[PDB]
Amino acid sequence: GRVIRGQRKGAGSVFRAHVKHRKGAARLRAVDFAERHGYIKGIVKDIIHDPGRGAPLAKVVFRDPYRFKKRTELFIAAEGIHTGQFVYCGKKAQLNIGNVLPVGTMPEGTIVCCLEEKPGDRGKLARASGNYATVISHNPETKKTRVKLPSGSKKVISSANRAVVGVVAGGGRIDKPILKAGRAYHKYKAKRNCWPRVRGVAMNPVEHPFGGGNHQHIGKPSTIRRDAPAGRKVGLIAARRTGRLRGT
RNA sequence: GGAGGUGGAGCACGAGCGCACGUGUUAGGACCCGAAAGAUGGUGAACUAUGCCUGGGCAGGGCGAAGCCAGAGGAAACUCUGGUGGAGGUCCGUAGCGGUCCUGACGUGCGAAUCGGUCGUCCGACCUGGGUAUAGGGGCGAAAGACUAAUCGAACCAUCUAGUAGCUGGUUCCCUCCAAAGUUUCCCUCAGGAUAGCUGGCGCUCUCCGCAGUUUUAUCCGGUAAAGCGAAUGAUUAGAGG
RNA sequence: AGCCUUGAAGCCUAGGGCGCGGGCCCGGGUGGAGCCGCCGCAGGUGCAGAUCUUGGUGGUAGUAGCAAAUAUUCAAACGAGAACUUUGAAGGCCGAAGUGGAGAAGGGUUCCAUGUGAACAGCAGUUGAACAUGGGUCAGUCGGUCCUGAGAGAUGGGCGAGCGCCGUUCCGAAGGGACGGGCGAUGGCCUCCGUUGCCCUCAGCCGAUCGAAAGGGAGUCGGGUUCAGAUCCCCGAAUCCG
RNA sequence: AGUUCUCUUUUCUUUGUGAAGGGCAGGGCGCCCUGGAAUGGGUUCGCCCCGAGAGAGGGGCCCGUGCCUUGGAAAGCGUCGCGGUUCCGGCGGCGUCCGGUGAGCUCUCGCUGGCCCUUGAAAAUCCGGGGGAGAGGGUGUAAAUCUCGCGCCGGGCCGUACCCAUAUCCGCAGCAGGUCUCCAAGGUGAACAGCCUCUGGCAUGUUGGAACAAUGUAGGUAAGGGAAGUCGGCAAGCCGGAUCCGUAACUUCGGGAUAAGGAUUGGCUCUAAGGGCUGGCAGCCGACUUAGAACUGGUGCGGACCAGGGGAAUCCGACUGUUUAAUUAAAACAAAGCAUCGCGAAGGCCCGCGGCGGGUGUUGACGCGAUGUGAUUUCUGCCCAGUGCUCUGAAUGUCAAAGUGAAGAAAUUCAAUGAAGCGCGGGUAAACGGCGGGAGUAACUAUGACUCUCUUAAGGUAGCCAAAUGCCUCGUCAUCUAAUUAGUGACGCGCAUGAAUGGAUGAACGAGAUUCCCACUGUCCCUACCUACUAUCCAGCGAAACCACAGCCAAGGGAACGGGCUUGGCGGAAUCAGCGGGGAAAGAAGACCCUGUUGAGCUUGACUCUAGUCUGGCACGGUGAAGAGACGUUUUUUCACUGACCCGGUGAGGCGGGGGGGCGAGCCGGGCUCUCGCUUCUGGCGCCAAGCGCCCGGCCGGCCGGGCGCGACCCGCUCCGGGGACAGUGCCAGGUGGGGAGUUUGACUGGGGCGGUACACCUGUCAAACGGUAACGCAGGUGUCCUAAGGCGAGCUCAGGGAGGACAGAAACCUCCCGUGGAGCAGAAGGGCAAAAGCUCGCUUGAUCUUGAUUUUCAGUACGAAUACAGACCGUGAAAGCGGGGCCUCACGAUCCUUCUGACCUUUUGGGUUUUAAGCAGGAGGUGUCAGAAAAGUUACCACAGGGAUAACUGGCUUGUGGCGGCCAAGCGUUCAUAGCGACGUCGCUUUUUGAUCCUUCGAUGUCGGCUCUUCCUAUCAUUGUGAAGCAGAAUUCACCAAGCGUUGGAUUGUUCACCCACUAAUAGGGAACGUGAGCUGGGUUUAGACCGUCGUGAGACAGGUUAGUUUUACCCUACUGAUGAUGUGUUGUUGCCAUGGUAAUCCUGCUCAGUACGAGAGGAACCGCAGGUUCAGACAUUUGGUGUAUGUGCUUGGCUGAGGAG
Ligand SMILES: [Mg+2]
Ligand SMILES: [Mg+2]
Ligand SMILES: [Mg+2]
Ligand SMILES: [Mg+2]
Ligand SMILES: [Mg+2]
Ligand SMILES: [Mg+2]
Ligand SMILES: [Mg+2]
Ligand SMILES: [Mg+2]
Ligand SMILES: [Mg+2]
Ligand SMILES: [Mg+2]
Ligand SMILES: [Mg+2]
Ligand SMILES: [Mg+2]
Ligand SMILES: [Mg+2]
Ligand SMILES: [Mg+2]
Ligand SMILES: [Mg+2]
Ligand SMILES: [Mg+2]
Ligand SMILES: [Mg+2]
Ligand SMILES: [Mg+2]
Ligand SMILES: [Mg+2]
Ligand SMILES: [Mg+2]
Ligand SMILES: [Mg+2]
Ligand SMILES: [Mg+2]
Ligand SMILES: [Mg+2]
Ligand SMILES: [Mg+2]
Ligand SMILES: [Mg+2]
Ligand SMILES: [Mg+2]
Ligand SMILES: [Mg+2]
Ligand SMILES: [Mg+2]
Ligand SMILES: [Mg+2]
Ligand SMILES: [Mg+2]
Ligand SMILES: [Mg+2]
Ligand SMILES: [Mg+2]
Ligand SMILES: [Mg+2]
Ligand SMILES: [Mg+2]
Ligand SMILES: [Mg+2]
Ligand SMILES: [Mg+2]
Ligand SMILES: [Mg+2]
Ligand SMILES: [Mg+2]
Ligand SMILES: [Mg+2]
Ligand SMILES: [Mg+2]
Ligand SMILES: [Mg+2]
Ligand SMILES: [Mg+2]
Ligand SMILES: [Mg+2]
Ligand SMILES: [Mg+2]
Ligand SMILES: [Mg+2]
Ligand SMILES: [Mg+2]
Ligand SMILES: [Mg+2]
Ligand SMILES: [Mg+2]
Ligand SMILES: [Mg+2]
Ligand SMILES: [Mg+2]
Ligand SMILES: [Mg+2]
Ligand SMILES: [Mg+2]
Ligand SMILES: [Mg+2]
Ligand SMILES: [Mg+2]
Ligand SMILES: [Mg+2]
Ligand SMILES: [Mg+2]
Ligand SMILES: [Mg+2]
Ligand SMILES: [Mg+2]
Ligand SMILES: [Mg+2]
Ligand SMILES: [Mg+2]
Ligand SMILES: [Mg+2]
Ligand SMILES: [Mg+2]
Ligand SMILES: [Mg+2]
Ligand SMILES: [Mg+2]
Ligand SMILES: [Mg+2]
Ligand SMILES: [Mg+2]
Ligand SMILES: [Mg+2]
Ligand SMILES: [Mg+2]
Ligand SMILES: [Mg+2]
Ligand SMILES: [Mg+2]
Ligand SMILES: [Mg+2]
Ligand SMILES: [Mg+2]
Ligand SMILES: [Mg+2]
Ligand SMILES: [Mg+2]
Ligand SMILES: [Mg+2]
Ligand SMILES: [Mg+2]
Ligand SMILES: [Mg+2]
Ligand SMILES: [Mg+2]
Ligand SMILES: [Mg+2]
Ligand SMILES: [Mg+2]
Ligand SMILES: [Mg+2]
Ligand SMILES: [Mg+2]
Ligand SMILES: [Mg+2]
Ligand SMILES: [Mg+2]
Ligand SMILES: [Mg+2]
Ligand SMILES: [Mg+2]
Ligand SMILES: [Mg+2]
Ligand SMILES: [Mg+2]
Ligand SMILES: [Mg+2]
Ligand SMILES: [Mg+2]
Ligand SMILES: [Mg+2]
Ligand SMILES: [Mg+2]
Ligand SMILES: [Mg+2]
Ligand SMILES: [Mg+2]
Ligand SMILES: [Mg+2]
Repeated sequence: GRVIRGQRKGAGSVFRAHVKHRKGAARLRAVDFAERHGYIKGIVKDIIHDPGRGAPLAKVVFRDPYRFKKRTELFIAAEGIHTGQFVYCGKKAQLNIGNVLPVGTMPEGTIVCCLEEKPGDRGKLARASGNYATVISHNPETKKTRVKLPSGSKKVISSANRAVVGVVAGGGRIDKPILKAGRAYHKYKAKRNCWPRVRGVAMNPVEHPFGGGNHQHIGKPSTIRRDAPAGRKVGLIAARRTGRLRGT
């Protein structure tokens, strides 16, 4: 046989991200003395569309505490922030929408977005449009907090991780039918070469496990074991179940 | 050490070595030409496939979305009527792009895919220039095993390599003499081999008793032709007497 | 003690013969420089075939054909020669999405003048993009040149048997610069200002380099001029940069 | 300048001003000032704007490519006129003027809006601003400084011609192909449409002349009919613009829609309405529209060009989009929608030989990755047994290495322990997939709601159906026709329908498949004519394919279809235009089929491996506490540590500890519990130190200039965090691993496959009286069985029958007699056997050890089996003897390897001892394809070498089957065998049926049917001439001579075949390579795409359905059709004969005979005559029709010649 489309995606080539017109990487501030002890003020200059991303991005500007400079930060835009607004990042920032605080100081039930997976990494979790994480509980003795991720999983993270109060803007995006193959063509022309997708049963056996046959049938169980070799791991990968999810 | 059997490519008063010539069998390119293949290392994205970058391009019409204005109706909700407006992977249709049917032309062509009419689409998932990226068990594929320089169910180039072929084709002067087999057995044996047979050549040991695809005379062997079933086995017709 | 310029090989021959034959001998002609008999030795040693190889030639055959896109005619000139060249006049066509006027890519002298009519231009040619002999491309301002784009690609580092590869800011002491000030050395319009070396002080850019004759990118227009070049030459009038 | 016969103050051409600077129009402003607005106003085509400041005034700025001006009239151009060397930027006159208009086109600037789950580059480079370190001079010849105006110097390098495409480029070429752009006139018109013209360009596309045959290619027309043609309306045709009216079912309410269906359209002369500027009015300007009316022509008017046929339905796919460049444009692919699955980053998925490697990822679950289905609507039932997937695990069978323990001299052996994975138990079908059978039963019959029963993991639910899915099948009913294998609607025990392998539906849409209808028509009846380009002849110029020799037939035989050969017919130069019968014509070593110990693509439950991956061990690999152990050491568990190792961030910017200061708490002003480190209202600013303390320098306490410290706490060993003795990596070990590699996937065979085993053996027969002898010949058997069923001895006699005997009988047990085997001897059969070879007892292990010879198969090899002996040990018998397996003929296995047994055995390499190992000899472990490889599929994407050794056509032999025909005569025919039939039997013929066979062809003979066209046969349907009837007539049946002439139009189907409708004298049957593809067509079959059902895990398959799928060459020879001609008659001509060959006419209707013959009646003829027609043939154009480029004459559209006229 030949290498299947899934295998070919990992080699880069025509399968790399379309990053020509993106505005940069959306991150929190790099943690420094100001955010470790107090807070720093910043002003929202612009809220911009980022190609390939549902959520808008905020362009916040801070004062450099050591030099005569202005620092431009590219934050994830929490819903409700506006241009000209003051945002504050640090340990002693106040619990307002758009402020960046360590999750340790946030009370139980706080809604956050752009939450650091590890302390200092500048924000990794709950960055998709409309999403957020909640704060469940703190363990001051071990300095660790329990949060609920948008997928529903619960995670124990360091209390020192920073995060933005509120939910990511641009929510409810998936509530609109696309209605058109052309509109889906434009959605992915800004992201990557993944569209349109050709079904496995519609290929020949040479380039897919499901291909071939005088009838368009899978011919083998579609739940494939977790340890299947690359080029064989297609279909429902390591599925715990199949069918309609009935109930909770 | 003896006696008697038995296994040995032995002894029993050498015959070998060297060289040359012929024939036969083989190993090698191996009598000559002939595969589909496989391997190593390289050259191609000037066609085409797909992603990206930067440019260019797409008459004239039809329908008439939202929004807006006015008039009328209504207790309210709101309703009706006339305009305005100009949406759309919207319709007719040009450029462009494409290529349905004629199963038309042509079919040693104008052309190793073209030509005519007729046709699809023509603001979009649109068309296109150049730059750039992906390279051969690899790419790329809105998926036809398609496309990857007229080459694709695995490109092209050189080498391995005079690849192997139980299979097809060919195999070059004269005369003289002799002259087959398509059968036995074994073989993943059935288009082929090995094997015995049939052939030829070289002789040698003798001769001027032996032998014979023949009969005769003796003597055995046999269970087919025929015949038998009022004899065994098997099959079978009819009466008759108890 | 072979033959041979008093004519070798080769080649041709309705010449004379020999041999069962493979073949050979002699005569005649052409040719022009070598060759053969016998005893042995040696072999890349004998062709009718292989859709054999290479070269040549037939019949087919003066045959298929020289039929896509409406179309030519009259007079004259040159000339050996005119359906096809040139001029004049008619009749037509392309009909501004052109059969018009200019470019990019590609070509590379095909451009221009004169000459030829051998070969080529599938008839002809007095003609041609053919052949021959000579010419022709002029810039601060039009492009390249510079920038970066998708991307390519060194060093540090890592990997690697190795040619090398990965990687492009990532495991790097990655700056050879600057207003100013201080110490000397020199000079010149030696007056006082330069230059230089060292020291002091200050210093993010964080990625070498490459990447577009359509992207970014200061600044040239009018008139004349050649056989062929001109926003380039000349005339006139301007402008940018240093 | 053109026209001027007439008219035209006419028609044509032409009628400038660059950059840069200045000035001004014009356009724009989300810019300012006054002011304060509802009776809200302003305002655009639309919008939109206002107390966050509208209207109204007055300003400011930006672009000004427009006009004036400097340039600049000197130049350029038009015209007229002079010179010269006359190849002069030659010289002069005049001119280069004044207005209008526009949804006009092209460009450009600007304003404002809509679209995006799309937001639409970077950098070089240039500029402004904030700040104020600094510098500049002391009142002047002023200084630093200047983005102001002039002036001075320089700008190197490379490209630059021309073509830019029916001839400069790529396709071998001056190739009808391909190849990126810019400018873009008048008329008609909606128009960058088509048609004509100006500017500019060209010479008809690599030749001309003359003809006007056939056949073509491309255009036209056609009376009457109108799809009857054909697989199919393919092709052509009808419709078409615009105005006005009008418009259904259905619908997702958007559509359908130009639905459908009508009317109108010219020319000319008018009327009305629709605006601008200036000073309810007056004046002057103007640009195209719309509507209405009269008049008018032979009803012709969208007059050319341009330009939708329509309707009713069914299937499929929602749509737009895409696709096999070069045979498939589709129902296939995609799609939005829907539903699953993995993953929280030390991660999922993937790449990579390699790493602190790489893509997703400039990412973070509203995401990325992997699948299925395929808009909407409605719904998506049951099954977890199978195969997958997944979850739990020391509770826990198997389980590698390593480690631990015991035995031993050690090698080694043994035990204990027990990772993953398998087993075990759950979940899961929008995972692959699946979703029964029999019988009885309701008061006629039929069904059978109901019941019984066997049964699976469910037993097919809602739906739907002879559907693209149903064999039977052309299902049945209805509708559509005259007639329908077609279509539609129903029915449904459905070979083999069915629910995201998605079921049912349904608007719009479709170069998708199908049916009907209206309209239209040359598709057809049934063909004709016309035009252009060929063909044709000529001048010039000029190939190629192909070729053993060649080129007339009949039959024969023959490699079974001859050009050659045999026997006959016969034969006459050289050629022209056509033609497609033949050359089993050319083209290409057949793609079908088979064989090959030849392949390749693909699959998997094939064999052997393998990357990756999961898992255990060892090493890197450390520190401390406890807990549990064992004997201060050491194994293990847990918790911690950091320093290896890893990850994240940062321009490695404030870390740890202490000091110092502020707010609270509290014990009796000080200590502590212990917290804090100065920024949260506003879309400002924020650095390059102020201040203080202490030192030093220069000049004359005063001026000038520096240094240090605090401000800005001190000390520290990892920059700061997060992990961490684990990740991870190196090397081993176990599992998984069609992701990937290599390879295999028997043979025989009346082709192969499927089926059988005729593959190793045995009996009888074949088999032809020695032996041997074949077939997928016939009838059978074998892969075992036996401690006795082997061995010996003795003693008996069996099957069957007859006759007797309590229960007792057909059959129990006892007795007598007969009994040649008719029984038994493991088994198949054949042979053999009677004091035995059978049966019963007694003793036993000759079924033991051993060397040779021989026989059978045979090669005179092996094995296997068997025969005689020989040497030992034995058994049995009194003994002679018999016995080393079975009464004989079958009952089985090499090398290599392993295992056992044997010897005071040999070797174990320098010697010795000992374990081990290897030798020698004899058994066993097995090769059944049985003289003995280790082995699954598919190919329709296919490949090579071959095969006519071998299948799919024709042809050949045969003729069972099919067809046709005789003979006998039981019967039938009321009677009567034979008018006409004819059983039981039997003899033939034919090769238009199917078989059987495999002779020819696999370096190719084009495979069904139709169409067209000719010919032949007779086994005769019709017609002519006849014979016989159970022949009265009429009608019919049987038979003869007989193939001259006929044998038709249609619906359904690809059809052959069939069925029906209709007409007819009749509607016979056949052959010619199942006549006929260089004759066509291509509907079917029979490539590659795709759908459904059944089958398969799958790739894939299906004499199962469905849809789309390239049809090449003649100019050669012959034959044929026509055309010149040739011999030889001295030449030549006119008129003729006819040898030979061809040959043709055919059937029916009406009237009369005649309502007659005949007949009871009903009905009902014939011959002769007359008048017509059908089919066919040969002509012809007077007539009617068709054509018509006489391009003949009118009409007429657009354009062009200034108009008229003429064109
Ligand atoms: Mg496919
Ligand atoms: Mg596969
Ligand atoms: Mg020999
Ligand atoms: Mg040899
Ligand atoms: Mg191989
Ligand atoms: Mg390219
Ligand atoms: Mg459209
Ligand atoms: Mg359209
Ligand atoms: Mg054709
Ligand atoms: Mg042709
Ligand atoms: Mg695209
Ligand atoms: Mg790769
Ligand atoms: Mg396929
Ligand atoms: Mg060879
Ligand atoms: Mg070879
Ligand atoms: Mg063979
Ligand atoms: Mg064998
Ligand atoms: Mg052979
Ligand atoms: Mg016998
Ligand atoms: Mg007999
Ligand atoms: Mg001769
Ligand atoms: Mg010489
Ligand atoms: Mg030699
Ligand atoms: Mg030769
Ligand atoms: Mg000719
Ligand atoms: Mg031509
Ligand atoms: Mg041009
Ligand atoms: Mg030109
Ligand atoms: Mg020529
Ligand atoms: Mg020239
Ligand atoms: Mg590199
Ligand atoms: Mg550069
Ligand atoms: Mg450039
Ligand atoms: Mg440029
Ligand atoms: Mg105002
Ligand atoms: Mg002048
Ligand atoms: Mg300032
Ligand atoms: Mg040029
Ligand atoms: Mg012409
Ligand atoms: Mg010409
Ligand atoms: Mg040409
Ligand atoms: Mg007609
Ligand atoms: Mg008519
Ligand atoms: Mg019909
Ligand atoms: Mg018909
Ligand atoms: Mg048609
Ligand atoms: Mg309709
Ligand atoms: Mg579709
Ligand atoms: Mg595509
Ligand atoms: Mg194709
Ligand atoms: Mg096509
Ligand atoms: Mg699924
Ligand atoms: Mg279901
Ligand atoms: Mg299960
Ligand atoms: Mg089923
Ligand atoms: Mg049902
Ligand atoms: Mg239906
Ligand atoms: Mg039906
Ligand atoms: Mg019909
Ligand atoms: Mg199904
Ligand atoms: Mg000629
Ligand atoms: Mg022949
Ligand atoms: Mg022929
Ligand atoms: Mg062949
Ligand atoms: Mg072949
Ligand atoms: Mg073989
Ligand atoms: Mg293979
Ligand atoms: Mg291969
Ligand atoms: Mg296996
Ligand atoms: Mg595998
Ligand atoms: Mg494989
Ligand atoms: Mg076979
Ligand atoms: Mg005999
Ligand atoms: Mg006895
Ligand atoms: Mg003995
Ligand atoms: Mg016995
Ligand atoms: Mg197939
Ligand atoms: Mg097949
Ligand atoms: Mg044969
Ligand atoms: Mg046959
Ligand atoms: Mg009778
Ligand atoms: Mg035979
Ligand atoms: Mg042949
Ligand atoms: Mg033929
Ligand atoms: Mg042929
Ligand atoms: Mg007859
Ligand atoms: Mg035939
Ligand atoms: Mg033929
Ligand atoms: Mg044909
Ligand atoms: Mg077909
Ligand atoms: Mg097919
Ligand atoms: Mg299945
Ligand atoms: Mg009477
Ligand atoms: Mg007439
Ligand atoms: Mg006129």
